Amino acid sequence: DEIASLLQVEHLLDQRWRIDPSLTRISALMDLLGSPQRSYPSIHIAGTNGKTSVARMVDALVTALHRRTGRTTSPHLQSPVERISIDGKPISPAQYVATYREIEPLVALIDQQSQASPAMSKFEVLTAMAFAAFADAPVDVAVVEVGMGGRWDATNVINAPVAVITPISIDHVDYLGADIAGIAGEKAGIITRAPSPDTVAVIGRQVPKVMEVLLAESVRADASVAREDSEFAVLRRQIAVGGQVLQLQGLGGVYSDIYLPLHGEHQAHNAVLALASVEAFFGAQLDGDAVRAGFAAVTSPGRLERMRSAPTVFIDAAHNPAGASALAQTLAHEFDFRFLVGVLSVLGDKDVDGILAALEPVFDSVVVTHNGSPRALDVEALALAAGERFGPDRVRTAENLRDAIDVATSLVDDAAADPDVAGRTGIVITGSVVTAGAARTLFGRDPQ
Ligand SMILES: Nc1ncnc2c1ncn2[C@@H]1O[C@H](COP(=O)(O)OP(=O)(O)O)[C@@H](O)[C@H]1O
Ligand SMILES: [Co+2]
Ligand SMILES: [Co+2]
Ligand SMILES: [Co+2]
Ligand SMILES: [Co+2]
Ligand SMILES: [Mg+2]
Repeated sequence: DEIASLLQVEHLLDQRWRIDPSLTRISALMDLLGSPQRSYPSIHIAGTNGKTSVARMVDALVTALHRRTGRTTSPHLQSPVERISIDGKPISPAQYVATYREIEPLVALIDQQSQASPAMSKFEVLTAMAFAAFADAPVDVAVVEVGMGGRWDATNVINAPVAVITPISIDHVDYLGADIAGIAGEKAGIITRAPSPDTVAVIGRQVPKVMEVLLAESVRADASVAREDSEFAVLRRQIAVGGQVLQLQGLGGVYSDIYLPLHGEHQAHNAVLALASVEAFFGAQLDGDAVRAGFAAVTSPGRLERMRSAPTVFIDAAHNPAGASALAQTLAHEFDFRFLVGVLSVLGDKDVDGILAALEPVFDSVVVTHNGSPRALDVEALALAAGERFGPDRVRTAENLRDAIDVATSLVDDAAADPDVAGRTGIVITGSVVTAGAARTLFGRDPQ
């Protein structure tokens, strides 16, 4: 019945689905709520890739330093409870429902005042729920991931003392040409002038035109800036059983023998970015044992996460060229597979061709399918896209994800039976958050 109540809430929220760049609705709602989102400090995270992983690393580090955290991330993989976490764990379905019920009369009032002056969007309501729940807990620090962009995102009502910008590239596609400067500018909108110490902008690796824009906006916000490879850096990294071992230069010095239980060079970069952000937040050197303990406790469900071995099955949320490239490089560099089959479903607003082109060098073949989202590309369209990069001989189709996994499985069994192929095989389920999340539920894992 807890689960059932949660389903009732989601059914309503899903009926909501216009933009409000002035942040009028969510600002009004926060006023009615008593401005809960101003009653704790936040670390605020924007960018194209690594936002969620960095958010979870920040949470882990702040928790290892023994402050009580709240964390809001998006999208969710399996259950919307994942979007609001306290003390490093999703809240329960009962708490999620109680949070919605407690703000609902004020949400209804904004919905009505708005339509008498558009309803509030589902993201606006989720964001208000996270902020209310953080004040209900209460937390010492909130870690807040942008839903989309930054400047006009519903989370952008917090004036965060630390703003973090992870690597920026293309993800959502409106045009063939890219306004990388306009893209950078929107995300920079979370770097705000402090009322207090000046805001700190902590910036991961960027292309030059992006960096220029971010530095300009940091100047407009009076923000201090820390940049990867100038103020902090990954110094050394070794692959290790279960992940990797790092030596990081943070803002307060060198931290050594950091074991991070996640695969991928990109996760090393997300780690040092998270470290510099937590250092900035506390004014850092941080206790090195607490930094080692926080990193060791990091999870990032659905980011190159292994569901089993013999055969190995990975799930990965990659849904843009930069992420599919990080995934392909990790599979090639940190493992020794003799045969890999991809199981793929991708949403229609992504750079599908860029995703396939990054994965073609590592997937011996691919099974394309539909992950159940209304926004997913249909199987026939994805099959043709795949065919253009893989050749039709390396492409198969399946009506749904469970079928697609069964197809991949028989391909990997055949490879295993093929003396000059794999007589060290794996299946990689990717292409979307929804694809990764649905697969995670098929493999029976609880939301994290
Ligand atoms: N720094 C990074 N660079 C490139 N790809 C990344 C990075 N961090 C994560 N990824 C890839 O992007 C996917 C989504 O990662 P996540 O940490 O959820 O980012 P976001 O919250 O920005 O969407 C991951 O599965 C992984 O493939
Ligand atoms: Co995310
Ligand atoms: Co669009
Ligand atoms: Co010690
Ligand atoms: Co053979
Ligand atoms: Mg994305």
